[PDB]
Order: sequence, then C-alpha cells, then structure tokens
Amino acid sequence: KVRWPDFNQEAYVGGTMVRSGQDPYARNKFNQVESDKLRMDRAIPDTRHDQCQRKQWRVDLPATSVVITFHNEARSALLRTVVSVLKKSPPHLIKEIILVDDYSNDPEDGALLGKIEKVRVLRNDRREGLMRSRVRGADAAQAKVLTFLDSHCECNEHWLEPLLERVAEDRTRVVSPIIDVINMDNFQYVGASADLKGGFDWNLVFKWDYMTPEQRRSRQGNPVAPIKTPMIAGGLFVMDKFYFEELGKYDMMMDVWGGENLEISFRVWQCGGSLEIIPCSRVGHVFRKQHPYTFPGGSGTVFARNTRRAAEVWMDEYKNFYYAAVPSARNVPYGNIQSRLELRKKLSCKPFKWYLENVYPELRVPDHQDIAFGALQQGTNCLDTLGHFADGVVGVYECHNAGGNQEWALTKEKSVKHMDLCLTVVDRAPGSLIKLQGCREDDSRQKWEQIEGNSKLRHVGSNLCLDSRTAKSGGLSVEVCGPALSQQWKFT
Amino acid sequence: KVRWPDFNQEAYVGGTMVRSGQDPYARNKFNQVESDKLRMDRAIPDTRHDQCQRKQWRVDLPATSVVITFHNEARSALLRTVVSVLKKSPPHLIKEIILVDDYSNDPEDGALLGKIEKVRVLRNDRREGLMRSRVRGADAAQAKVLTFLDSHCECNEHWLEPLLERVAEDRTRVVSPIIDVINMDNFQYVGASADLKGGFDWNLVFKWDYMTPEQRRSRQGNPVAPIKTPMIAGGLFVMDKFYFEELGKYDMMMDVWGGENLEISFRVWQCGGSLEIIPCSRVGHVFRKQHPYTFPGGSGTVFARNTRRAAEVWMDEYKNFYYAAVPSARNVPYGNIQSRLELRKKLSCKPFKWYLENVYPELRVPDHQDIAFGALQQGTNCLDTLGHFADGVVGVYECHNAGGNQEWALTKEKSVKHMDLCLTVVDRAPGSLIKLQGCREDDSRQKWEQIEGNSKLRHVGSNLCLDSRTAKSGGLSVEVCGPALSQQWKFTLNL
Ligand SMILES: O=c1ccn([C@@H]2O[C@H](COP(=O)(O)OP(=O)(O)O)[C@@H](O)[C@H]2O)c(=O)[nH]1
Ligand SMILES: O=c1ccn([C@@H]2O[C@H](COP(=O)(O)OP(=O)(O)O)[C@@H](O)[C@H]2O)c(=O)[nH]1
Ligand SMILES: [Mn+2]
Ligand SMILES: [Mn+2]
Repeated sequence: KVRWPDFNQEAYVGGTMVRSGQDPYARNKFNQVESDKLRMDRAIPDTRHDQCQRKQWRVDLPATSVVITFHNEARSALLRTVVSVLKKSPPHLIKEIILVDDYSNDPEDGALLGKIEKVRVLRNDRREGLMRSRVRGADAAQAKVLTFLDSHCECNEHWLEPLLERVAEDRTRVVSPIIDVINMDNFQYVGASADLKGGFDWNLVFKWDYMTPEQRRSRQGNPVAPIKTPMIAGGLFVMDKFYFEELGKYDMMMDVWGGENLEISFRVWQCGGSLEIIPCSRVGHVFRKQHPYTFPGGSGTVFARNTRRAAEVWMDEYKNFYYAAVPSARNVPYGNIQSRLELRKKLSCKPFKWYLENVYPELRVPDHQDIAFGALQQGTNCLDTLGHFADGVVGVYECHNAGGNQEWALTKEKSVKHMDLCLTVVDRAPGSLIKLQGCREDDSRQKWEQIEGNSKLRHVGSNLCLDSRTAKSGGLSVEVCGPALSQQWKFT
Repeated sequence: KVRWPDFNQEAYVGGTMVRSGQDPYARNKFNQVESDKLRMDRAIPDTRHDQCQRKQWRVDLPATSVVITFHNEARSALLRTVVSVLKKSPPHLIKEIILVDDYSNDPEDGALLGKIEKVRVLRNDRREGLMRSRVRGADAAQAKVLTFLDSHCECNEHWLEPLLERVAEDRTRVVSPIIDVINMDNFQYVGASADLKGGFDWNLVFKWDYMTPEQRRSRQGNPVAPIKTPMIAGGLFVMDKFYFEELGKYDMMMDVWGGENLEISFRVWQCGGSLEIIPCSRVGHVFRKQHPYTFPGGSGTVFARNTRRAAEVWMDEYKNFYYAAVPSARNVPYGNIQSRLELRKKLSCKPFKWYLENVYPELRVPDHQDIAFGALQQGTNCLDTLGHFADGVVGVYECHNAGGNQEWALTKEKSVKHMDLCLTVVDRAPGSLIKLQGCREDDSRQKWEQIEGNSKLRHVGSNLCLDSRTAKSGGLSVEVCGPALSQQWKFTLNL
C-alpha cells in the first residue's frame, strides 16, 4: 500500500489520454484534456467564509467511510477525488475510502487505485447504477458514519470536520457541503454562493433557490450556521450509517441515475430527520449538462420511472401535480413499490402535506381548479404588469422565466389574474386598452377563455381577443378576433 | 342647516361648469366634465372582501371629526366627498366635518357647503398649504378622533367603523383605508389591490410594494386583518386627536404639498406608534399625474425642501442614501429644524436604524462603505443575473425597478456583487464572457472601477470594460474600452 503522494499519476492517467486530434468531451461530457493536465493534488482556492478559516475544528469526532461509486470515470478526475479526500481530511477520521466500480469498461481504473492507502475497491460484475452501487458501498462500510461523494469532486480545506460535528451531535441530521463548481470546460474551481437552499418545481427536477431576504437577515448574526434545506443535491452528503440503514438505505429498484435525491430527501424529512447545508464545508464538483454513460431504455424513461417511484410512495395526492407538469410520466411503468410503502408505515412518517407546510412552504401550490398557469407567452415576449397596480395598463417584456410581474393564472372563475388583480375589459370598443382591477367573481368584464387550441385569449361573450399591437404605445388592448400574430398567447 | 339630500347639487355645481369648447382637464388635472355628470351620492361598487361584508365591531365607538382641506377643488368632487362621508357613516360617529378652505379663488366653494348638516368651514386668509391647513382643522376639532380626507374622495360601505375600532382599542395606531382608484379620465370607481403595503425607494418617493409570499401565507387564516405598513399614502387616515397633538401634529414649516407623509410615518413608528392599512375600510381617491395648483418656488423645490426636513430630522446617517439618489437635493435650503429635533428628544424616539430593521426590513440598505448601489442601467436595460448562480453568465433585461436579479452593489472591495456572487473576469482576451463567482476580497479578477464620470465600468489594472454587445448571444463580456453604447453603465445610487 502506497501513501498518496508516492502514487504515480503519470503512469495511471497516461495511456487513457485524449489521443491527438480526438474529441476531448466525448468520453466524459467534460473536457478530459483539461482534467488530465491537472496534478492529482492541485491547489484550489479557499472558498470558505472568513469565519470558517479562523475556527479551530474538533477532531474528536467519529471516523467516516467514504463511498465513491463510478462508471467510466476519467482516471484523472477519480484519482483527484481520492487524493483530495486523503490530503484534506484528518487521517484518523478517514476509516477507509470504498470505491464501488460500477462495471467500468476497464477494471484497472479502480484496481490500480487499490494500492493507495485506505482505498478498498469493490467491482460490480454487471451494471447496477448509482443507487445499488451506493448501498453496496454502505453495506461494506466499517465506520459509524457514511460520506458519499461523486467520482469527480475536490474537497477543500477542513471540509470534513464541520459535517461530522453535525451528525455526531444528532444522528438524524443528513448534511451536505456547499458544492463549489469545477468548470466542465476549463476545470477552474469556482466558489459557489452560500445563500442557496435546494428545492424543486412540480416537474420534480432539482433546482437551487436563493434564500428569501428575511432568511438572509435572520442569519446576519451567524452567517456560517447550518442551513436547513428541503432537498439535497444528492451526490455529496454525510449520514450516520445506522440511521441510513434504519431509514431504508435507498430504493433498490431505482436504476442508473436520477430521483434518488428526491426520495431520500422526502423520506428523511417526513420520517423525523433533517437535511442541512453546512457552509464551512466546501467541496467542488464537476457539473455537466449531459450524461456520458448508457441508460437501459433511454434517460428520459429511467428518470421518470425513478421519479414516479418517489412520487407514488411519498407525495400522497400531491403526486398529481407532478403528473400535471409531466403528463408523459403517467405511461411509464414503475414496478412494485410494496416494500417502500411498508417502510413508510413501519417508520410512522408524516404526510406530504406536512412536508409542504413545515419544510418547503415557499413551493407554490396551484389552486386545484386553475385552468392554466405560469407565464403568458407571445413569441419571446411575456404578459407583464409593468409594475402597475389597479387601474393600470398591462404590457409585455421579454420572457425572463423568473415569475414576478410575468406570473399569471387562468382561474376556475375564467379570470386572468396576477396576485388579486385581473385583466379587465373596461371598454369593448376595438382598440381600447385593458386594465388591471381587483378581481371579482361576478364581473363579466374579467372573463376570458382560451381558443384555437389554447393559442389565443378571447373575452367571454364577445368577439374580442387580447392583443399586443399597441403594447409599446399605451398597453395591451382588446381587438376584434382575427388572424394576427399580436393575438397569439400561450400559458407555459 | 340642511340635510344633505335637500342640498341643491345642480345650483352648487352649475356656474363653475366647463365652458362650451374649453379644456376639461386644465382647472383640476382630472376630467371635470365627467366629475360634474355624477350625482352627489352616486352609487359605487362595494369593493370590500366578502368577509368584511358580514363583520361586526364594538359599536360604542368614539365619534370623529373629519378634516378635509382644499384649494380650488372642483365643486362636484368636493360635494361628493362631503356627502359620501354623511351618507356612508353612522350619524352618531360623525361629530362634524371641518372643511379648511386653503385660500381658494372663490370663497363660495366652501361657504355654500356650510349650510349642510355637520359641516363647518374655516377659510385661510392666505395660502397655507395642506400641512398647516390640516393642523388648523385638527386644532378646531371637538371629537376624540381625527379623520383626514382629501377633497376628492368617495367613502364606501362601512368605511369608518373598522378604522375607529383600531384606534379605540389602541390610541397609538394611525390607520388608513385601502385606497380605491377613482379614474381621473372617466371617474369610474375601481377596486384596489388589498395585497399592498406602502414604502419607498431611497429617493424618498412613496410607492406601493406587494407583500412578500411569506407575509401573504401568514394571513391565509384572516385575509382582512390589519396590515402594518412602513408608510401611509398620507391623505386618508384616522388618528387619536390627543396622540396627534402629543406626537407633534405636522411640521408647520412644510409648504403646499409633499413629504409630510414621510415625516409622520417615520415619526409615528420611531416614537412608539404604528401605521396600518385596514382592508375592510375602502375609500376611493382621484389619483392624478400632475398638480393643478401653484407652488411658491416650483414643485420640484418644495417637495425637496419638505423631504429634506423629514430626512434631516428622522433618518440619522441614512439621509446620505437619499442624497446619493437625489444629489440635487443637497443644494435646496430647508430652514430651521430645531423644534422638530427637540420634539424627537422629548419623545425618546428610536433611531432610523431601528426603523429599517423592525418596520421596513425589505428596503434594501447599502453597506455603509459601498461605493455605488441599486440597479446598473444601460439605456432602459439593467444588469441581470438571468437567474444564474456561480459559474454562470450574466446579461441584461428591461429594468423593472423591482430588485431581485437586478440588485447590485459596487463594494468597498471594488467588486460588483449580487448576494455573495461577484462579476468575475475569467479571461482577459477581448470578447471573453464574464462569470458570476463567489466573492473573495483577494481575487484581482473581481475588481472594477467607475470611469468617465461614473458612466462606464473598467476592470481594474486593465483596459477592459464591461460590455453588452454579446448579451443575447452568450452574455456580458469584457471588451477593449472604447466609445460604444454597449459599454455605458450607471448605478442608480452613487455615494
Ligand atoms: O450507472 C452509474 C451512473 C453513475 N454513477 C456514478 O454516480 C455518480 C453520480 O453521477 P453523475 O455525476 O453522472 O450525476 P450528477 O452529479 O451529474 O447528477 C458519479 O460518481 C458516477 O460516476 C455510477 O456509479 N453508475
Ligand atoms: O396647497 C394646498 C395643496 C393641496 N391642498 C389639498 O390637500 C389635499 C391633498 O392634495 P393632493 O390631492 O394634490 O395630493 P395627492 O393625493 O395628489 O398627492 C387636497 O384635498 C388638496 O386640494 C391644500 O389644501 N392646499
Ligand atoms: Mn456528478
Ligand atoms: Mn389627493
């Protein structure tokens, strides 16, 4: 067994290098030439808040077993992940690093790293995916605490202690670092924002939200305190090993990638635990836009199956909002979920409604009877209040997909509302400007209907259509319904 | 004295009507022909939330003295204001209606209304303005509670009781209705949004803000509860008369119009009271875009003087952010403020910092050492994160004056930050996209400086300037500094 600095990087990485004139992105969907130029222990900036840097860390903490699964990872990235763990962590807190080789083309990618101090490799005999691979690693772990990392990460200074501190104090906390960005094109290590929480839209796709201004102000007195998060990214976290086992590990029927982060996040929160982001812990990750590896049956379908298994188990009736956003998903078969359902019963988990009220209250929930919702689009332009209030005109600006003044709904009452203001036909003469006024269910002047395959908006009981021809010279108007481009509007 | 329905509207309004062929907007800056067509007690829609419509209050409420000041008001609007008070209020709660005629051209506009039940008229011998006029009315008032209304309002159903209920329960509350819109062109009465609070930007100009999503959720269990507001619009409110006197009435040196709403709002909050909007109370107001009346020295100057008197007394150091937004104001003389300053001392009022933390925390406040702040504007476009986070490109969208992704600062450390992300020069080759990255004081790639009279942004120690030419085809870039329009950028506040 070899100490990490004595490992021959050139011998390991050389041989698998990008051949003169070939595509440097095809193998990994990140730039392998830039990854391969880097030293295995390359220096990275210290992206931690200044208060983290002066803190002296407890080291009388339980040791962890680090589990890293991989399938056809670039050698340089995989080695660098392993050495960042070894170099940046107090040695007595790294029990072992378990590499789960998930049926990589070349078994040597993993096996050669087995010579490094503390590294143990487990090879899957066939492709199993990240969920089953992680469980295999977790089942082999000897330590009290599990750390999961992707195979293209770089740990920053004193990344580990702040995470272990949390779980040592309360075993029901599942904790994450701030995930810095390793640029997929140039491999620069870039400090992320510390002001984010994880979350998702009803399509169940992970996204980062900024904290609210009031959340940020409430932290001004300790800006590096833990941040409770509705959802973790899912690749990088630390969890008490027995807690992981007792909560049901992962759903063993999820395949290759996607959705397991949903499932564990809902499960942890609903069943009595918590999820945190720990600002003093910084780890870089190579974010990419595309997957480099195979999906048995296409990635659209596998993601949908995994996501459905999460939704059917955890979301109660709120699953229907997922299906409302992704109707294609109702047709993807998902398999037996009985063991998961009984796991939920066994654990006395709270309902999804509780999750929404107590964990993720800032997730906007549709009125069950809303007809349409979101932005109202015409070309690249979007219906916009222009910051106006009651008795104000309405207009368009370029769609920014950020809500605010471009948030609308078509209601059960047939009104096109923003907040409690409704598009109002003040005057039926063609060319008359429409106005924002307080919504009233009885006001016929506020009734609208979609027509011509949800491509236009007609004022109910008239032949007037919403029209943008005067938008930059007074505001939106009502015009006689006709073939013009200025009367095309679609909710999205 | 005559009951309001026996008052001859046609005789009062007729004679001052818009003369055959003349401009119907010149006299009032609203459409006088449309105002004059209306009955004095015309029906208006009930714009109250449904819960208001079935609601009881206490019922032993203190009566109010209604004060309405006016200068050259349209007779039809003035009459209609008075009759809406008389018709829509329980008679035992209207002690009197005091009309303060602030030196109108024709003294008969007011005097003729003196024949109406409960109406008392006080004429100023010279022009005094709304602040001094209100105080005169308040000083004449006999009731426990004051109600101030403009001379072109229309009270809606059960407008008064919900307001009096609040001040009867706690005399330190100064309370307002939701102010519905009476359209200045057609005089239609339009229901306003109930989801607003008053506020202001650093230019100290009143504006309406939507409540936050978390404020709205916390009200889901009683959607017509009082709404605490950092600032009132200022025309329409109710206040315990003794509380009004004890807090210092209004600043008697403010002239004609503007700024008194700032001053009373800061004073009430800082000195122990509160400000509320009461959704069950609805009153329409003729909003207009221009003033119909004279300002001794121009309206820009009078507004600035009044505003400065508010700022110098109440805002402590935060006045400098007002001056940073309106540098022209540092040159407007404001007069002696000593009585106001001692009033502040006498009352043990809290500092403006307290106001910002506890009353108006959603007003974005620059760091004391920030160089510049706000939006970064180029024409009608604004620097925008595009919802991106670290390692993301940056761009522009049309300025929406709503903060969010168009909020920036130029810091003590020379960085252009949004949240804890900073514009970062990743690559110095001209045309290279800039990126958002976590702010670090040591990173020379994040240093920027204003040049050419605060009209551009140059990357420090280079001849590269922030540039928008690739904004819709990749993002903002760094380009060699030159005379192009795509390199013009101005912060809305410069210290
Ligand atoms: O079939 C698979 C697919 C992915 N992975 C690994 O699981 C982790 C997460 O995958 P990826 O980084 O592709 O996901 P992302 O972080 O991009 O969402 C990485 O270490 C992959 O090499 C794996 O072991 N088997
Ligand atoms: O010098 C003045 C200016 C205004 N007013 C009256 O004060 C009220 C407030 O003025 P205005 O409605 O112009 O303010 P706005 O609501 O337009 O801000 C009105 O009843 C005016 O006629 C007055 O008595 N003296
Ligand atoms: Mn990854
Ligand atoms: Mn007014």
